[PDB]
Amino acid sequence: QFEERHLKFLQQLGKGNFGSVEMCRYDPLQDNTGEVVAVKKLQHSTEEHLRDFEREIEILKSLQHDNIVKYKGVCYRNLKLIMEYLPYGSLRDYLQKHKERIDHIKLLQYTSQICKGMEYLGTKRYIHRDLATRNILVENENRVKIGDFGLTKVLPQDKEYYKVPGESPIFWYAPESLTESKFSVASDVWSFGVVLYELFTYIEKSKSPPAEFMRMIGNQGQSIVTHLIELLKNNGRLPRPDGCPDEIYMIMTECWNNNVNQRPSFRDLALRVDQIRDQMA
Amino acid sequence: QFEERHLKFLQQLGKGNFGSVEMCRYDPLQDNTGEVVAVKKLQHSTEEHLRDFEREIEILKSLQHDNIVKYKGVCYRNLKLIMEYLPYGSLRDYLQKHKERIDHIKLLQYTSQICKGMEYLGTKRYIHRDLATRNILVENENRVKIGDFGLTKVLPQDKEYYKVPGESPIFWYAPESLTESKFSVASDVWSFGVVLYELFTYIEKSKSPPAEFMRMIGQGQSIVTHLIELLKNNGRLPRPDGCPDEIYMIMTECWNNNVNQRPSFRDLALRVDQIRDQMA
Ligand SMILES: Cc1cnc(Nc2cnn(C)c2)nc1-c1cnn([C@H](CC#N)C2CCCC2)c1
Ligand SMILES: Cc1cnc(Nc2cnn(C)c2)nc1-c1cnn([C@H](CC#N)C2CCCC2)c1
Repeated sequence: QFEERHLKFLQQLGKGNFGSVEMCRYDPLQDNTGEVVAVKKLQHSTEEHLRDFEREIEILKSLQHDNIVKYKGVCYRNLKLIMEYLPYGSLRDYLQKHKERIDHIKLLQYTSQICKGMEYLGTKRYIHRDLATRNILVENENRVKIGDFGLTKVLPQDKEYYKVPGESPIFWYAPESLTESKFSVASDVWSFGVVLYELFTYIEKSKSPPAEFMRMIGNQGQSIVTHLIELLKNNGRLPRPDGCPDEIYMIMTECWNNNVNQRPSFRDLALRVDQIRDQMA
Repeated sequence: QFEERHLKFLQQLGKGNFGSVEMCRYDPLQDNTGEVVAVKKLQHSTEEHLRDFEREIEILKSLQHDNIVKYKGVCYRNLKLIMEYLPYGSLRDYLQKHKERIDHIKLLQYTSQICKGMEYLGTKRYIHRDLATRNILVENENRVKIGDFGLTKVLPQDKEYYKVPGESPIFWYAPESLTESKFSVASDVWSFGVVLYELFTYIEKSKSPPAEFMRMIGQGQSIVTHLIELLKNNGRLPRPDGCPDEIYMIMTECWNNNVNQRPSFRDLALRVDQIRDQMA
């Protein structure tokens, strides 16, 4: 599909999860005028990592949706995934930099697009396992997409969960992810609640999930994951962001229910968010 | 390393396993004087088949041994594996055509070189899974090599077997390959016994493994099912006419139901070399 000799490195866009994304120009005519693209590649490659990356590529190839980064092709352990280039970058850095120009209505537009991306994911029985503002990308002021599927897994044909590791974003994890490594649509719903908290805290570092959970845990001879599991069991939850509307915080608190089956659906979350936004406007 | 524009098709050498090998000349100076080579390519290309072929290429790249066809390079999915050209072709067809000029001593020379190729494979924790006279190639009257690695697999770091499956040469398969799809050095040893039977039957069609097993099978059920029952009951290929006792004894030990009672390729190498030395 894409040749390596025509792939012109421009700058580093993201790194992590044994992977990196690079802004490249595909210039097969050598004029400096080709199309800018995103190139994901493996770091510390292993046959195991390469197998996961091949599955990642196939997962994104099956996805066509306005709120999911667009698969373009592949370039032939030097395997590279080629995607569209979203110019405004991660929502996390975009919100942190443009917060003064972003009101609650815009946050709901972002939240609505994430839900619709997750609902679509639902229809293919895919679990993201990494839903966070750092894995969401800004295309334009009116459009966000989910931009990485490095931990995404296909549910088995006979189960509603996948059991899975390495370093993990424990402050976004559902109780049953922490204790039994069980990942489900309902675990993505719990993480979407943390994404809503991130958006309404405007990525303020003092208020970040790791900051708030660490203050609640205290400053023992035990692991942070151990303390966090106890805090979640005792109904320890992230606080209401300053000025967060009650209907939005109510949505967060329902996403963070200990019972998997009492968590809302992404379809219900879509509808609720769209209507709250309609009310505000 | 190799460009397609300089790859000149000459003749078809082999086809099978969703793959084909072609005799090509690499003529970059366009004089018809370049080096003749073997080019393997995929047929019914599937990303999965492409992934298997990429691993096959890497497997052959890691192999350098007198009794293993030489990796030369790759040509870019139209991804093509380039190997040396062995001019006398597959041992199966060579033996079938030259049997009147080939005595038991020569069969032992062929058998010895296969064992040494398989032992080398052993050292890399590779299992061939397709050991047969059709995957052996003749370079000269004194040298043979294993020529295809289309089904070859790297053992996991923590296990002595690999569990795998399309159309398969069931009449070369070990009981535990048929029943549980388990492949091992010991499964390659079982197949080596069938290769020894092929060589000593001089590839006579009336005596082929599929011929003999089919006569023994005689239904209601699948051939694979009958074959599993025949092997469980100690149904085995017969002694080739004229096959020395030591050679047949080597076959019967290779075809032990118990994986761990099968000889090693190092033991088989030594035994074959000495029997050839005794025959002079
Ligand atoms: C896929 C993609 C497409 N366009 C852009 N555009 C961009 C980025 N920065 N700017 C200024 C402009 N970025 C990415 C991109 C970078 N990182 N990611 C992953 C996280 C997410 N989503 C990382 C890759 C390594 C692991 C997670 C996606
Ligand atoms: C790799 C190779 C190198 N040189 C030659 N020389 C040759 C062949 N015929 N003659 C007259 C001369 N042949 C091959 C060759 C052809 N087929 N194979 C595989 C089976 C085996 N071993 C096939 C490939 C597709 C499925 C298995 C190797």
